[PDB]
Order: sequence, then C-alpha cells, then structure tokens
Amino acid sequence: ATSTVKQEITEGINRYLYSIDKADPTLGKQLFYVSPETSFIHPRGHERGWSQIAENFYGTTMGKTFSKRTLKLDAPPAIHVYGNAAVAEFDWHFTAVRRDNGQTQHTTGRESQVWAKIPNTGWRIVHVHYSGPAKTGVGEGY
Amino acid sequence: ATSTVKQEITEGINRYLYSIDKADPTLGKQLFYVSPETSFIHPRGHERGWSQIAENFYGTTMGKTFSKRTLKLDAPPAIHVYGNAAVAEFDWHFTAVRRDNGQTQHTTGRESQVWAKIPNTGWRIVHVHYSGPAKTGVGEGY
Repeated sequence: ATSTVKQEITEGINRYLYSIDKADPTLGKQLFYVSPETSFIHPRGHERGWSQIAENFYGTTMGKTFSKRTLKLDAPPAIHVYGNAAVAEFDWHFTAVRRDNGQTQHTTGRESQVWAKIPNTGWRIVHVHYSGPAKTGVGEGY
Repeated sequence: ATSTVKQEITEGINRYLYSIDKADPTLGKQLFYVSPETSFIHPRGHERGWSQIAENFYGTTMGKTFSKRTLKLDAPPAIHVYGNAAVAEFDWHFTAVRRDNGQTQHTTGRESQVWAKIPNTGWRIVHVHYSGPAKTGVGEGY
C-alpha cells in the first residue's frame, strides 16, 4: 500500500497548494495535524503548533501580505515512505500580488514535508521546512 | 519508550555534530540511513541518496571547503515522535576556517532531521533540511 500512500500524499500536496493560494487555514486544518507538536520552519520564522501555523503563516504571511497567490510544483514530489511516516520533497514557485504596494512578487525554493498517518484521521502534515533556491557562489549558503 | 527514543535521537544528533566537525562520512554513515532514498536539502543544493551526501556534502561542502569546523546547537533539540519515525528541529551555529583564503567564516540557521527506526539497525537519519536564520525585513523570505 506504499503506492496508495504516495497517491494520497501527492494529491494531499495539491490540496495544500490550494490552501496556500486561498490563504485558508480552515482548509489547511484538513491537511495538517491539529496539535501543538506540528511545526513549520520558513525563511521568516518558525511556527510552533497548528495555532501558530494558522495564525502567523496562513493568516499573516500568506493572507495579510498578499492579495493573490499562486503556488505550484516544478515536478511531482519525491515521497519516501517509512511505515506510518513519509517524507515529501519538492521544488516550488510562487507568484503573489502584495497588499502593501500592489506589485507582483515572484519566488522559488525547496520544500520538505513530513506526513504521518494519524490514527483514525489519516495522513497529515506534521512538519514543513521550506527554503529558497540553491546558491552556489563562493562563500555562500553555509 | 518515547523518552528512550528521544534520548537516542538527542545523543545521535551530538554524534552528527562530531561527524560534521570531522567532515567524516564513515562516521556519518553510522547515523544516516545508507540508501538511495536518504536525502539532504541545504542552501547549496540537494543531496539525493547517501552516496551524494557522503561525496558532495561531507566530502566537498564540509571537508574540501574548510580546514577546521565547529557545529553546535543553540538549545537542545525539539523531537516529535510519531511511532517509528521522528522529526527533530534545532537551531545551530557553525564556525569554520576556509581552505581557499584561511579566513574564519561564521554562520547560523535552522535544521530539521527526520529519523526513522530502521529494522535491526536502529534509528537513522532519513532526511535533513537546513536553512539560514529567519529574515523578517519587508519583502524578504517568501
């Protein structure tokens, strides 16, 4: 059932994307594990627990900062299943219109998500870490 | 046994640190899962499989680039156990002397590691993602 797990996480990631585009935590709630242990590391900080993710990531970082958002994957995700946990990794790109100045901002990067099979709920995101694209200049990225 | 798992991962992370200081993949091999699925996302690229981690991360990024390295944690790690997988997150700092110009370079950032209990081997690292410190300026870190 590793392929059913993967089919599930793949399509779950597509739903995660829609949750971002809509900056909708009530939709993100259906994908993340609703708990204080669920965490989200990102370039602007570190969300500790679902509440922080809902409030400061979906609400502030995505929803107050931008009026339109489109988050897409560059290729389908790599998903490595280890029993009742799985690691998903992908490359993404992001186009958003800012509320502050109306300008379209475009970013890219890498993301990892840890999914765990939460009993009688199903597979949910227990952790995300996202960062920008690789930088290979002399002295950078250490 | 969640606390024994945590005691094990905590001390395993201390060993990971020593492996970095020594840029020693034969030591990192005892901590990472020796497989093509094991992956390492970092600011300079993406290692896919233990071989890439051994060669390009331990060998090149750590061992050819620097002549001395000290990687330390800012606080003990947060470890969230989900059955036979666990997510560890920590803040770190890094002091290295470069081979190219002899100068001491100092960096910091956040790291997440996914540990999985690998049958008859024990707990090993199945994935790492590390990034730099949070940036909260206007327009940055998206």
